[PDB]
Amino acid sequence: KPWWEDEWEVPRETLKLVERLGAGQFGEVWMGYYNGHTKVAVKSLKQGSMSPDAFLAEANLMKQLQHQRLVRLYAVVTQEPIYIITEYMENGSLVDFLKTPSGIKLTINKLLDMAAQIAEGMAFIEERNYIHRDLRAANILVSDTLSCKIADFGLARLIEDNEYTAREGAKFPIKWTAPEAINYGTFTIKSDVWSFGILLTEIVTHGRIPYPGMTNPEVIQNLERGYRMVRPDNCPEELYQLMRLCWKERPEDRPTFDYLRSVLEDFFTAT
Ligand SMILES: CCc1cc(N2CCC[C@@H]2CO)n2nc(Nc3cc(OC)cc(OC)c3)c(C(N)=O)c2n1
Repeated sequence: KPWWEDEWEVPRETLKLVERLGAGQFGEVWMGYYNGHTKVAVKSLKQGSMSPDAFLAEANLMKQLQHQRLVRLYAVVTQEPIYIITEYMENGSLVDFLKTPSGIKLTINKLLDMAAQIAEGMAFIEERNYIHRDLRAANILVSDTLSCKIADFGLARLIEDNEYTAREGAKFPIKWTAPEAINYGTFTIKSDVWSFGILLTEIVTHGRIPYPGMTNPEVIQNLERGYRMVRPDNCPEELYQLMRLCWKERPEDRPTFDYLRSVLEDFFTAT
């Protein structure tokens, strides 16, 4: 649909950017207000830093992935500077929130709760034949009621034929990315499952960096030996054994997100 017909199109005049939350190579991230009252998040593109089409590709994908557990597209402004406007999450990044005073006092119960909400979200993505590719605590957002939602769909893809394959020079965070995506550039929902495993260690260690004290090459070397991440401090053995299912050698042996959700819910109501 052209912008004069796209229901997600708004006049720039509806938006007032109030506080800049982030600034990077490709633009900024602002807290704003839509029509005076509705708090939103505004992602702006820095002209020339990258292609508008590439920039807008994220919003188009979000128009297809709507669910309570995924950050919602609020609107676009398709003339320079391009704006993407999304649901505003009051507590920000999960990796950050876990490190605040409020985050620090969270019981293992509530942590398992949040882990179940993330999985519930990825389960929806799972059924829709999508993948995320960038699943990690940095890309989970928390609300003012302490709920969690998947975010940043820049790399998310639709899987018609059951596999998406990237290019040669394409590089990804080694600690969070499954071996098959690192080695062959092949991604599936099972690749996400592996990331979800890493993400679980982020949750239980209040946002600590995975594979404590190991360089990327040490991590690859260890994984190939059959080793997995060492038991994090204060990690329920049940959770650790769940992480391990996520880290199974063969993608098809790794559990579904629906299984992961239901298991995390038993864990949560049990404590
Ligand atoms: C659309 C993608 C994106 C990126 C992003 N970013 C980008 C940089 C920092 C934050 C995630 O690390 N934040 N930060 C947010 N909230 C936020 C950020 C804070 O950081 C100053 C502090 C907060 O609590 C006072 C809340 C939100 C959001 N959608 O509400 C957000 N969204």
